[PDB]
Amino acid sequence: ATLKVIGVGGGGNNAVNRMIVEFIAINTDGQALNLSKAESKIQIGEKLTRGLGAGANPEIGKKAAEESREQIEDAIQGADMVFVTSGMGGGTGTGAAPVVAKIAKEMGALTVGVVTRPFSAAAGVEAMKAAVDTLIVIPNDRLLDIVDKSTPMMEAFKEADNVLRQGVQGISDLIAVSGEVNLDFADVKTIMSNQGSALMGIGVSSGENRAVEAAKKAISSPLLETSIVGAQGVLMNITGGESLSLFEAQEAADIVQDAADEDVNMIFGTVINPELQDEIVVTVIATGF
Repeated sequence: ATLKVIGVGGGGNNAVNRMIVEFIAINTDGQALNLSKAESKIQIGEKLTRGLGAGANPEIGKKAAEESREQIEDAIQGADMVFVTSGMGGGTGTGAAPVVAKIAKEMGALTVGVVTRPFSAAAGVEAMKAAVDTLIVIPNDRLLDIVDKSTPMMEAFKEADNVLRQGVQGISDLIAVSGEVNLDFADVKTIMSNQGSALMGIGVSSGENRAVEAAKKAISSPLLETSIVGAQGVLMNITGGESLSLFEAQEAADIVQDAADEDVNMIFGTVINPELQDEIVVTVIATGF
């Protein structure tokens, strides 16, 4: 399963540098690509921006990516999964990144929008959400977990992709959360569809306490904790390797069931996947707010 991680504009180029599975750096400003450690580098919109001073316009970023679509395709060629981020800070990349997402999706890569940028900015987030399979919000200091935990992460996004295709429990729209994120239930509504939106908490753990640890993590964020209480329904999944016991599975199931309403309809699922080793991953999707 080939994963390709793509940072776009100033913030994504730094994100990718921090992270250095294959990496691609994309920028409308060619100068910044001289500071890139990524093996694959793409200047986008060279003809569009020729002679211009460097700029902050997202629309330029967007039109630059459409001009360069062909070169982006070749670089992404052969990816099963694509992470796209513009990282921190604003610029052309917030315009460019959703196009890069859309391009990958149409090559049939499962496509995750990764948002490290604080918001309630949202101009960009709204557009990324429109363009991607699943959108994940993760804190900037935690960015490394997406590439360290890439295997459990990808199982989480595959589940999120599957819920959305089959409209499970009526879910037409979804945002994933990992780690402790600065959003409350507002900041979220204004950017999400009004019926059948959902929230996916994700947590990943290894070693001694791994099952209870991972379940607590998936519900730990401000967004998940406030929204499990109201939830009309909850989809939970735990995925582990050959070593995942019924004990671990039942224990994690318990922890989630308690946070949820006594009257919630919970779907509970358990997967033994030898691909995971000693890692386990728990996903919690609340819906019906």
